[PDB]
Amino acid sequence: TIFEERHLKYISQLGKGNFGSVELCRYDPLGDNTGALVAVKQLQHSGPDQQRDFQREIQILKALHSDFIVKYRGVSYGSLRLVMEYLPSGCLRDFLQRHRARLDASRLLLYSSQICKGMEYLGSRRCVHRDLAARNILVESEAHVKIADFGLAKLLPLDKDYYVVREPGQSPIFWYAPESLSDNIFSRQSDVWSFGVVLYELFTYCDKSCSPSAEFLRMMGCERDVPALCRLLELLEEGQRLPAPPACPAEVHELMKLCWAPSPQDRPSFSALGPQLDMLWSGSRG
Ligand SMILES: O=C1CCN(c2ncc(C(F)(F)F)c(C3=C(c4c[nH]c5ccccc45)C(=O)NC3=O)n2)CC1
Repeated sequence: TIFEERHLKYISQLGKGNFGSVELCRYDPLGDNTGALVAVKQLQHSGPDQQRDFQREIQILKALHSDFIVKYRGVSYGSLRLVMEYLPSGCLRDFLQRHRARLDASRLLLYSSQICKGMEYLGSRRCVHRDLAARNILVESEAHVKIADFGLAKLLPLDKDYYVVREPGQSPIFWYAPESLSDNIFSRQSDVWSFGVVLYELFTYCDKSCSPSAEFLRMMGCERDVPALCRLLELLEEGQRLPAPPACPAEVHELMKLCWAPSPQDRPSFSALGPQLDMLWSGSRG
């Protein structure tokens, strides 16, 4: 499923960040502005090692088939461009901030359940996302979200249930499991930890003032003579966690705290979380 680079007409820039250079394009082979809109990712000034990692990302997405994972469309020029379905409602983070006044707990629990199903499917494929965050969730419609941004995703080794990542660059440390922060260990259970942070983001409607980073930076205290990563590990080791968001049901906060168990094996699986989020979405008494 090769897309000709001359048929991809540039419309606008969706964004530029760690997730690459993403452009909204029209795939117009007839050349009449009739074609479908697509999201096109490229790595700008990308060396042969970065391009090899990109080819790997493309192959993960190509083999993924879920209604709760953004749909792979194709590749362009084998420099290399990844072609994805375009979701015009944007990221979940911005949608929650904008429609907060009319999104209730049941609607937040519906998104949580969909993310959890997508993550259960990802785990059955032995793939670790490594960057679950509201920013990396796309809105398909009012009642449908999809997991996006597979730039950090890894396929687990055939004989191991964890992946050790030795790569340069900055990490979103305030979304990361303690074993990821301390020893660069990633797994389906470190994805469960980040899912607990996604739950916290949903129930704060992604309010920037009480974001995971703003909360943890406040918890550290007034003293800043210790590097943040060392202070964050100390906080987590002594049992400090993000607080219960205002108006967050007590049972949703109980699921967050379980996702944030210090031991990866003590964290619930996406399989076990899903039916519990569905039950909470129903509004039924437990
Ligand atoms: O803010 C973010 C940044 C992380 N994120 C994301 N990262 C990468 C892609 C890519 F594969 F297209 F490159 C897409 C993606 C869009 C995007 C839709 N809106 C944006 C805005 C910015 C960047 C990418 C997209 C899409 O429609 N289909 C996709 O796969 N999304 C969710 C939005």
